[PDB]
Amino acid sequence: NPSNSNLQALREELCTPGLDQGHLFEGWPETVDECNERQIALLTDLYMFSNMYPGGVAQYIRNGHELLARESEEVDFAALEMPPLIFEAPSLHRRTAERTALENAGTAMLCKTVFVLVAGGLGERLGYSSIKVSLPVETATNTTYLAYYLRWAQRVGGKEVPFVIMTSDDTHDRTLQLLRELQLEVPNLHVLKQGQVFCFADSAAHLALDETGKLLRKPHGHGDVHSLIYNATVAQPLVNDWLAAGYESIVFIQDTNAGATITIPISLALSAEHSLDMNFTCIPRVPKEPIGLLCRTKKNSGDPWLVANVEYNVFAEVSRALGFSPFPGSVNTLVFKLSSYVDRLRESHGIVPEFINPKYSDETRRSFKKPARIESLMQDIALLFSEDDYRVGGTVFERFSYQPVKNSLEEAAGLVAQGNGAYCAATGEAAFYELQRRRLKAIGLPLFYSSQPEVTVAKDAFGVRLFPIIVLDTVCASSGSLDDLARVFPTPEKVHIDQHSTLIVEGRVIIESLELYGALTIRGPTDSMALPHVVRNAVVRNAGWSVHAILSLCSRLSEVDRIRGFVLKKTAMAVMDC
Repeated sequence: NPSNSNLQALREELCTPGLDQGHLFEGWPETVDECNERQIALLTDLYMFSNMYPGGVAQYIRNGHELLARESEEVDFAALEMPPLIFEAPSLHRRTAERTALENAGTAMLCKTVFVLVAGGLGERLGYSSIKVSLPVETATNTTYLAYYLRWAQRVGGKEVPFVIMTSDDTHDRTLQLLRELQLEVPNLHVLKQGQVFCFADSAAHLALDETGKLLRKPHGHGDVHSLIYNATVAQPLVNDWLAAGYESIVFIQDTNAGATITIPISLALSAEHSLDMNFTCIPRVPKEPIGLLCRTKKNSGDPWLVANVEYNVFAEVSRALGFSPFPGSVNTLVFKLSSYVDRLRESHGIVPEFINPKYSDETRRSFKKPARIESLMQDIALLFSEDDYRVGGTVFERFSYQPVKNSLEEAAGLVAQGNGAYCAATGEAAFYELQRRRLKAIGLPLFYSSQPEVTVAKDAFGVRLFPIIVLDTVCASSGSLDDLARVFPTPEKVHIDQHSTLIVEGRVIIESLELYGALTIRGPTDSMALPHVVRNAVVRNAGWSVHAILSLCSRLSEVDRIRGFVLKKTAMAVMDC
């Protein structure tokens, strides 16, 4: 594609003072024509970078110099305080007039929402070698995070719901594989793959090479989501299509937090009630947490206020220089008014402020432990919304609604020892089952069960309980609002599920009355508009399921089993079909 003179022009450019990439052509022939295949490929690699990064590799080097200098300084703001626009969401487990009104309004708003899933990571840190969205939300049904989000989105937004998945080189192919394998059919899905950026070997921004003599590449961060979206097309920009179809909101969700399907409707309702252009999903945080604070900030004494996410370390350091915190913690579920989001997008080309964070060998010598690269964060899009022209706020939810799976069993053990949340696969799964129970109790289902743990994991570090397990699919439970749950159980007081039981429900099912001592699956029509399978005067008793810890001695044991430390034994199961 690029001409020889172009590659030659770039090569000479990269050798000029201030760019100084001479080390890349050490021992090369004078002109392009004389260069071999490998050399021609390297120059083309450098040249093509321009279709990926504004200003190409030359501008990438300059930004590197600017950021490397910037990060050598102390981050500090002239002012830091509470965001003016913070709103408390009502509890997810109390069916109040307010909660009903917000779920109602929010659910209707879901019909005009674009959904964006950030999924560029493998689960290696967790102990899982595949893509994080292929993790099961729970092992009773083994429904993947990917299917869980997509089926919910198609339920609340219809089959044609606009959906974006951001992938990376690590996850892209495997994601397309999973979509096909799960037979997910999502007409308006767009899978956008982030491009990796070049790396700096040193503090002077000399470009790094890999083990094979090729330019090294690393992730540019999830800030890429915005530029991927801005550049996406259907000759029409993707966003133009959304706007023209009457879409009014856009929401960004993380890969392994099932809680989002509960918080999102509330956030939408509150964004409308309080006219918020950007709405951070928050939880109350204790001063000892690896989540950022939502702060009102002012970089320099003259600057206007900006409402953005600020990391703990930074926050503490800025305080001095100038039982939860007064400041909420951001879970990175971001809710936008679409028109505002698009306006900011168009003005910036989806470019959010960047930074660099090199890992050094020592505390002085300033040598890189590994090559560094420029990064950006998806939440930093907030910096593009001035207080003068936009309203940016936070909605504070119960900490229980935040259920990420992000730590390994070993890490969780250490964290718990320090009084911090485990946020591992064991607690993610247990929290999902408990979430279903709290929601069902809110509509009057009489669930009585022990709060004691049923299995202990991580070398007897902590315990979780699982039962009773109750999992309703999207055809059965629809959006999962309390009203939708009440449709499944019209006379809740007649449904008696023993604490050791398992109830799995798929399809258009209505349960009027049931006595369950064991495991039961009820299946109804897969078509939400078909006549429901109604269950009345059912009495089911069997051996049911059980759960036990994986012994240290340890086989059909997979990574999925080992990362949670226990296994369900699915010994017996009754089935009620047509």
